[PDB]
Amino acid sequence: AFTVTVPKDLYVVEYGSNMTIECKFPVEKELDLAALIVYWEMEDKNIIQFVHGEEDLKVQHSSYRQRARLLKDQLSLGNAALQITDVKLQDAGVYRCMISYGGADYKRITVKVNAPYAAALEHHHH
Repeated sequence: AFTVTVPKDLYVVEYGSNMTIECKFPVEKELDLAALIVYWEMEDKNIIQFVHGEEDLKVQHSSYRQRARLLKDQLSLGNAALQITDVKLQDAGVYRCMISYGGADYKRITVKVNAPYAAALEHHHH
């Protein structure tokens, strides 16, 4: 059966840094992009929906606009690599990578974001 795996489940990053998080999936021979969906989400926010070789932006959460990307060159290696730049505290939480490719599976990744008080206040909402 088709299984997605996460070699590294937990990421600890500093506020304002960039991070790349990864889920791995089986590629038998050559990757067929027509048969692949990669859907990243975190805590009920859509990050990436990548369908038939194209990122669909229609329901991407506005917090990731021009800040999250799928690293497409990694896909042929069976690597779904999500890069998020300028990490904020709202980027801390549980990510899910939902991958469809002759099968479907997901895994959870936990991200922790360290920040000093002044930075935590920057996007502290009421």
